[PDB]
Amino acid sequence: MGSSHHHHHHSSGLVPRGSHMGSDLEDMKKRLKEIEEEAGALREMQAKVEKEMGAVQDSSSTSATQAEKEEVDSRSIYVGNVDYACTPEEVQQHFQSCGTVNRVTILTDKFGQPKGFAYVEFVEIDAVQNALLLNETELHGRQLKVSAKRTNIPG
Repeated sequence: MGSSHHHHHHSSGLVPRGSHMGSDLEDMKKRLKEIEEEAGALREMQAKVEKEMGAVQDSSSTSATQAEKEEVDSRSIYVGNVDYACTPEEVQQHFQSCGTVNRVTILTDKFGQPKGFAYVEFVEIDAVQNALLLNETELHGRQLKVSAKRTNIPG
């Protein structure tokens, strides 16, 4: 109730963001930082947003791994039953034919399960949509299982 009569709003077709980036963090002992770091404190540099907004590809790039990641982690696919002699590159570039890949993590099983377990993620939904649709068929001469990695709570 409340609404009078639902209508229709034609959506505009945007262009895909074909880009691959991301900084990796290595866990180790902290050192004496001599250089400045990206720490926003009480400073009148808030007006610098006009320039920083255009440098978000370098400066506010880590913000994507926190905010945009919420889309990327839910726009990924899980690859199981992979070839024991498979490589991450051949996997991510193979599925790239259906959807672009921004990041991919592979893990070698040593419990007796098929190694090559990996998952690719991207920002564009259209990319993963084609991936989850057409993926598992033949990889390295083996057949794997690909499922949508739609991470979320059980509700």
